[PDB]
Amino acid sequence: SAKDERAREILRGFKLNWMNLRDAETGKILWQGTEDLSVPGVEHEARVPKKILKCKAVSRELNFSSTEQMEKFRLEQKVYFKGQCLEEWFFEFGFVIPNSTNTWQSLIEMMPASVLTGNVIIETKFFDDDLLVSTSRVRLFYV
Ligand SMILES: O=S(=O)(c1ccc(S(=O)(=O)N(Cc2ccc(Cl)cc2)C2CCCC2)cc1)N(Cc1ccccc1)CC1CCNCC1
Repeated sequence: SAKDERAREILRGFKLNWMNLRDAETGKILWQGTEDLSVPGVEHEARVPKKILKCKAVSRELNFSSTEQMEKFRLEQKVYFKGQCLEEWFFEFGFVIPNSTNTWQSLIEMMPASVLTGNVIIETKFFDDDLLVSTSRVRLFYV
């Protein structure tokens, strides 16, 4: 199918270059990285500071490249605790220019760290509109 082939083309041309999280209130950097966590088929890992769990809101910046044009680039992210979905987040970037590099700022808005750590999976789905480009997993440790 044409839609399957396009999804792979977009996947093929897609790269996450760097990313970070800040406390929304203070603007202070909780975490940053250049590990491409979008990469499917691999269980990624990330160590975040436990104080992030007390933030009312977190500001995330992503920087990505795409060789392919996308009309409605967006993400669905699901927070699993021991295999149980606890929340779902939706973010929309919109139109992506072919061969562009883009910064995307999104705002994200309770068990203790010690219970959560190692038991939280973030499952991220990359879409162009209804077309599923990629599915990726990150296990979180809180330190
Ligand atoms: O601090 S969090 O653990 C968290 C922050 C940021 C992310 S993320 O989506 O921005 N990101 C996952 C991710 C981002 C982009 C991509 Cl492409 C792939 C994966 C990770 C976080 C650590 C490294 C990057 C996921 C989870 N936490 C998620 C959560 C919700 C309910 C119960 C437990 C945990 C964020 C909330 C923020 C508001 N205050 C309460 C916690």
